[PDB]
Amino acid sequence: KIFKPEELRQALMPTLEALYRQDPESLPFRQPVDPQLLGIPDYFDIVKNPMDLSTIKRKLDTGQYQEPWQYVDDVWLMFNNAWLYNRKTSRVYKFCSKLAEVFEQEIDPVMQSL
Ligand SMILES: CNC(=O)N1CCc2c(c(N3CCCc4cc(-c5cnn(C)c5)c(C(F)F)cc43)nn2C2CCOCC2)C1
Repeated sequence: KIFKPEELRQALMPTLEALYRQDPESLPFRQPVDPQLLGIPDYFDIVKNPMDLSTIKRKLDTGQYQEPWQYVDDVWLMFNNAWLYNRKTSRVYKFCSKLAEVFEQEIDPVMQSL
């Protein structure tokens, strides 16, 4: 079972676009967290493997995923980083839970199709 890069891009990119369409919830996820710019210099002490929407998009566009689960792993790494770093009462944390709900809804029919 081998997946062509364009097969993964066509199937999976719409699920990433579904996340981008969430406003305001996708806004903290669209670019790599910049700890110095944001004034949160502890970020990289807590989050060892950053991930965000732009990076996943680039990996999809440049054929970095060989299997659907590798893309799913990156989306979930993004979510887990956000729940790990941010407090449960914070915007980023609540927004992460919304994106996880949206992603779950969108990814399962795509997985059934792949
Ligand atoms: C997954 N992202 C993640 O873990 N981050 C770490 C914490 C963080 C992020 C942002 N950014 C990044 C830039 C864009 C952005 C936009 C919004 C936003 C939401 N709606 N609108 C209209 C704008 C929000 C907001 F949700 F907090 C946060 C952020 N700030 N911080 C805090 C906010 C309190 O000060 C200290 C820094 C990312």
